[PDB]
Amino acid sequence: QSMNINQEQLLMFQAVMETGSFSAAARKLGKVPSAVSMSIANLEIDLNLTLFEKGPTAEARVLYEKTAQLLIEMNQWKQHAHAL
Amino acid sequence: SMNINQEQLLMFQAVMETGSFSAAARKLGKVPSAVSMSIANLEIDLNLTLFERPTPTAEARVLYEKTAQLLIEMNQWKQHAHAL
Repeated sequence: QSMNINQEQLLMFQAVMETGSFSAAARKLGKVPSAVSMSIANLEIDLNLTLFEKGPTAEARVLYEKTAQLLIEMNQWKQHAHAL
Repeated sequence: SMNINQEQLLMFQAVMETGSFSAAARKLGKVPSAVSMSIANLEIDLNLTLFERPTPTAEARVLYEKTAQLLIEMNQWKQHAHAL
């Protein structure tokens, strides 16, 4: 299930973390809020982790820290792959 | 390059390392035609031919090298996720 997580989900997680809402994160990434919501929901299912609390940001969603290092490598991977 | 998934990369590495779609499928507990289609999807995403008939291209061998580096980080992230 954690196998299923794609780059797009992590990019949307990082934007919500940063901008504080699904609405702001959609604004930042040029996506629509439906997309961010659906993606985060799928990410929470894949990880089996609740990432955001209307009470909103999990204890466990400090996973944004570790996602930052992986996002570096994902973008570096893309560049090597495009230059083949 | 696209925002493509981890499963696809794990599948690519197993074909590189076992030399066949079915051995890769066997190793990962996946269906062989699922492995083949995932690899085909990656070839379209990268606009690269990765295998011939399955023998890697020169581009695939270099891609294996870049992918092993990203795989180090994907593993750390998943361990951190499974730990929460």
